[PDB]
Amino acid sequence: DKPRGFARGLDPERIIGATDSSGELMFLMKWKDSDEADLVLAKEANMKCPQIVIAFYEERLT
Amino acid sequence: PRGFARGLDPERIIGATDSSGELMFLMKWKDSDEADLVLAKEANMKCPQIVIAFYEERL
Repeated sequence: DKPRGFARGLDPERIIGATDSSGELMFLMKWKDSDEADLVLAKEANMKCPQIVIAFYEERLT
Repeated sequence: PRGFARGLDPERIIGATDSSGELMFLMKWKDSDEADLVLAKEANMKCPQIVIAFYEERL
């Protein structure tokens, strides 16, 4: 089932978790108007939806 | 002029605290050795990549 991540063309809604178990930081991105949440590279989310990334960190780290 | 009103580009957030009542960043500007406290809310909007790099370096 393709596409995944930002390729779905959905608006990002909220990051609901983060993992670096692969060696690269990834976020679990919940998509607006969807029940789908996909891992996306943090580098990609940082650039495309920085306020969503910042919101996640404020929730988790503050 | 201190803070963003200095008109200097941010280099990096040195540290963070909420001892003021709100989340604040201690901000290093490029072109200065003098760090300023800025509200996280301001930095989030004016330099989101600098804010993100701080959080990434932490977690």
